Amino acid sequence: VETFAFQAEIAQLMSLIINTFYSNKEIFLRELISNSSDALDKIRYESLTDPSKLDSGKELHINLIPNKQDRTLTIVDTGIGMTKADLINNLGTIAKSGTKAFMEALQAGADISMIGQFGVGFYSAYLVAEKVTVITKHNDDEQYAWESSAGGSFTVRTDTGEPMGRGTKVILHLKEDQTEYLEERRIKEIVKKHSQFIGYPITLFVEK
Ligand SMILES: Cc1c2c(n3c1CCCN1CCC[C@@H]1CNc1cc-3ccc1C(N)=O)CC(C)(C)CC2=O
Repeated sequence: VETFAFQAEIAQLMSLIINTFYSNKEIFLRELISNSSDALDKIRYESLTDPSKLDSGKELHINLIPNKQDRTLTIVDTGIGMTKADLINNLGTIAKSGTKAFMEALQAGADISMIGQFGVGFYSAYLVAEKVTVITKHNDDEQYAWESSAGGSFTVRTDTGEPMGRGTKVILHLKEDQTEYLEERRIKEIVKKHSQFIGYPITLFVEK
């Protein structure tokens, strides 16, 4: 297990998201689904030039999996996935610029719900989650687990769990007062409202 410090700007962003009073938390799901959609777009495009990139799985979809016992909501996709370099360095480097712009926009009166316009919507996960675990598998790399409960650091390790083939799993360990997002009716409501035109099948798993 390797432990890393967040870019200073990203740490600041995470603290803002965790500490700011903002009741419209439901937008987190839209942002994560958007991330998945983008990842699916990417593997789909790449497969047009190199069909073998789908040897790791041809189905392009998104699964939403609530678990009341573990108090987790999991967003699963069969998108392009992320390499170790993506997880440790490269996405954070990109996120640095977006974070700065977002935090400046907020100071100018922008709304937290606009986070996606700045390319850092992933971090909206911390509106509802005390810990986020990201399991990911890219064609060119091994299966990794990224994890952070904020506080300025994150970890990355090779994943021992069951193989995914290709794609990403975002596991939200929900805050105690955010369990409404484990309810079928609530998730359906949010998907219908914010994600009705996503171009991939979204399957909401039922509990038990
Ligand atoms: C930015 C950013 C970040 C993450 N994703 C994106 C967003 C930017 C990177 N994204 C654009 C299209 C495909 C790539 C990789 N795919 C994903 C990226 C993100 C989230 C989900 C997925 C996912 N579900 O595949 C996650 C993490 C690296 C842990 C932290 C972070 O800064």
